[PDB]
Amino acid sequence: ALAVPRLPPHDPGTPVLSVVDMHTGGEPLRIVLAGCPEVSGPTLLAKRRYMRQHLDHVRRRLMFEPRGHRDMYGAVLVPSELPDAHLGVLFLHNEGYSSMCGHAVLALGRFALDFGLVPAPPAGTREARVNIHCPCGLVTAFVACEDSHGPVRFHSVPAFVLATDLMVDVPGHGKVMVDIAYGGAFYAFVTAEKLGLDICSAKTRDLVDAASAVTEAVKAQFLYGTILTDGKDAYTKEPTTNICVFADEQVDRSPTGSGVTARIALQYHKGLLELNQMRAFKSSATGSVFTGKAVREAKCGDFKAVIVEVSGQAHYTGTASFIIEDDDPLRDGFLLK
Amino acid sequence: LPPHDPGTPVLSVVDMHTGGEPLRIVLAGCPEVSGPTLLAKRRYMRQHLDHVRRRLMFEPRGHRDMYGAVLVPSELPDAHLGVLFLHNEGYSSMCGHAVLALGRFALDFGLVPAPPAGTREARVNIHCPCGLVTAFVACESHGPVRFHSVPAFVLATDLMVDVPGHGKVMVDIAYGGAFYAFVTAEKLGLDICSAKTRDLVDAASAVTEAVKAQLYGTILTDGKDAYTKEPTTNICVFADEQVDRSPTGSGVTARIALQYHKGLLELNQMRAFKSSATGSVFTGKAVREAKCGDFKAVIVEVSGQAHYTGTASFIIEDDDPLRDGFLLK
Repeated sequence: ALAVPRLPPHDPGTPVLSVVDMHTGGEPLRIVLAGCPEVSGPTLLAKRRYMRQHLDHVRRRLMFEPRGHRDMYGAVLVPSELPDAHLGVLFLHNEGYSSMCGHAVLALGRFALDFGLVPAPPAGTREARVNIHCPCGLVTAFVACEDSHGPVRFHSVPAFVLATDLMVDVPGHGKVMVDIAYGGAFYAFVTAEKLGLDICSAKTRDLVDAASAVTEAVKAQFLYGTILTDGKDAYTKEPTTNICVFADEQVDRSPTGSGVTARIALQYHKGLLELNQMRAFKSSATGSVFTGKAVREAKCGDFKAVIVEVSGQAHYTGTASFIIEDDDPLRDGFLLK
Repeated sequence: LPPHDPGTPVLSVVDMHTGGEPLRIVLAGCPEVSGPTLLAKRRYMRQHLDHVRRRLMFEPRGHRDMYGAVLVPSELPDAHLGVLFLHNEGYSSMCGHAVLALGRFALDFGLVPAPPAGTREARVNIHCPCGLVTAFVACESHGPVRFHSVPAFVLATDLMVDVPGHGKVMVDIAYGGAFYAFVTAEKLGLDICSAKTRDLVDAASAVTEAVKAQLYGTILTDGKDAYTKEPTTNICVFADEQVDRSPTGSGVTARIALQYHKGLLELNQMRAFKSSATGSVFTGKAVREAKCGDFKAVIVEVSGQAHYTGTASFIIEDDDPLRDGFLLK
């Protein structure tokens, strides 16, 4: 006898925040559809500043608990100054306001098409072009559709190797050799076996402690975080399993889009892989798979870089309406000390 | 709505929280939970509709610290509603502080007829797997909820224990609907007011494993068990090192028993308990003495505030490898 959809008791005068919940290989994304105050700014950068300095309570509500959690990520859609852009994105996380879109492009691309920010391509063509204005800059996502559903693919920034076979003394383990590469962020790459862990069986806590130790070691003796690998950097049809541990011991549920990019750069540099050769990357956390493909050579200062095609699937998970009660001490959310 | 698979019904939820711990009440889209009794229904859900639990409570649409409730008819004629609890570890029996949310819910959503205009609190009869709990909900429909504990008692006091990490420490074991070890945070060399959650968790975990060597989990305390108007801060670390967002309703119950036993508190004397995690406050009050075999128990009035956080529709894509959710382990 609750046929009629109703909201629960809330404070009228704080509008309802409405989201579409998506995920890209296990990492969630709340896209805000409605109930965010006007984000005033002549530019996306201006708008990012305004949100951080005026509407941060909105970020804290959607991303913090009790309505979110430690590994929740968010997106507020805004007009772009660029006439090329189908949409502008302000990214939200639990630590602040990110610049690197990364794999969220896969979800936002799919979203833009499915929600009509991008007109449907001619029935003859199947991949639609979505121009997303990140704080990063304009990223073009190519979304497969019918007349919709399928993989999304985007082209990386110039990705390169900063250092190879670098020996460091990681607390808890001996001197260890790491590669540091840029895939949109700086990651240390180590084999899990070289730290005395089986990536396929070991508890997440063990892989996190190990990877954290490497990240702290590299910080002093030379960086967004560390990726541990199964050590299958040798070309094969078999997927290669990696785990990304970044920031405050935070595990990525997806093969990091950045991580895929930097590993392809590393594989290219060691002569294990050629242009338009495609590997598959599997998440140790979730089992989801992204593909990388170096498409053309490039440069980044004096450094020989590569351009990488990352592709993967985003999925819809549902839709939420967030409300706040006048009384609630935890109206604007909380995070654990 | 987003593009979804038609033919898998939409799961619809009302998200609430009691002192920071969340509760998803399922409004619609759960298959018929077949069973002659609540017990039968809990069994059926665990053995046939577990995919529904995993969807609502797992990482894509939930998280490690998410809890859920499916409402069902009760066999008991007294009962306004029957509750099946869902969590990330399985199917709970402990009614718990979820009665605070469910009581408020039952009134606000008309499972309970509207109270008499004269009277400012309503009676909600909740059938938990444990049994029939009565919640008293303040109204004019918003306000705090209060319920009466089961028989709560002290199992052991000032017990020195073999802790791998700190050598030897004195702990109290009490029952508040579950068995909790109580130690002072300071006694493990931690300031409860400043220390990182990781530090307090690993300490409390160590005590829990140690006590097994001699139990739902361990509560670290402010040490302010001495009566005062000032609230007392506690942190509850139970099961697999999972922290409680609230002053545990069970925890409040057990320490009221412990405070009564040590002669720091009398009947109808009320303490306030503050969560180290979030800062939320539950009130405990021993109301009458009672018995549990030869053990002298107490009945405790636990009271707190539940708040609405919003509403979701969960969907499935037939393509999605993580349709049914996932956990890191």
